[PDB]
Amino acid sequence: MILKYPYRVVDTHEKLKEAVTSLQGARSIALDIEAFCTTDQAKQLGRISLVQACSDAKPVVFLFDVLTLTPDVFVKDMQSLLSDREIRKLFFDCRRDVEALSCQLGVKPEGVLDLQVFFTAIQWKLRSVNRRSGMGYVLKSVAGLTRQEGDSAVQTAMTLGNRPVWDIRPLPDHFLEYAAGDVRHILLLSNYLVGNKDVPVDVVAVERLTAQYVEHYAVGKPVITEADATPAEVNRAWLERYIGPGGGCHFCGAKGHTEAECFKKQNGKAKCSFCGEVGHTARNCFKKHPQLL
Ligand SMILES: [Zn+2]
Ligand SMILES: [Zn+2]
Repeated sequence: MILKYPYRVVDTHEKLKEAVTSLQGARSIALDIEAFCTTDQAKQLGRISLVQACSDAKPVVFLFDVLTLTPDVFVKDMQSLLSDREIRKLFFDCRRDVEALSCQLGVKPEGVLDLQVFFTAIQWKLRSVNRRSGMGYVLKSVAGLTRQEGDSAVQTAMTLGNRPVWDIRPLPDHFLEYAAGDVRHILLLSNYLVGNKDVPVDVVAVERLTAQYVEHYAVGKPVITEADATPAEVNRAWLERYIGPGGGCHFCGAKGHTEAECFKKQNGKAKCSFCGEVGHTARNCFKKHPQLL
């Protein structure tokens, strides 16, 4: 259902006020950004072009045209809901987005939850894995969904990065569709990760871990020293402090997998040489030895 939310372009002051009114009623708001491609293709996001929002208060994806509205008009109406710690702001890897909000818009969001960090926290608690996984892998592992990929032309342009890409006005439909996709996926993901008994990590602990990332990356200037040893992982000391010791396989003792994934466990089960069933040996097989039925 969330996957079918339509988008609405917010590029006037009137539309901005209506969107803010909707978002103020939410408990959670999924957030994302489209920025100008940079010729350097540097860590810091380029000029903010869109901010995207999808909340649990209304079936819609808001595409805020910051370029058109201007950051000053956008921030003035969005600042308080972004600073409102009672409204959860959901991100999938918030690091560069937070830095762009701080540097370009002058705002530090409060009440952030990073769902990519959430998935890694689970991988840490269960397997001592601190790797960050991409959106497609997380959607499949958590929700079972195969992510529809963005328009390949939009993706090619961004990978080339020899032009801004997102400066074009009006935006073509497949650019707007591309821009709306991830915040749908983020709100959908929060349904599986937040308020779920079967998730082996407290949401509050991932809120505290995420807050370390917001504090590190919202400092009003470009971040030089990264929080993580490589871009594709989560600081191990932060995981130990907020999530706890890393886990491992209860069956063989190794880190990196769980007992449900353990090859030694499955391969070590008795397998009947006579009928092939797992769980009993041929000596105990009723089919081979009817004198046992
Ligand atoms: Zn094992
Ligand atoms: Zn048998």
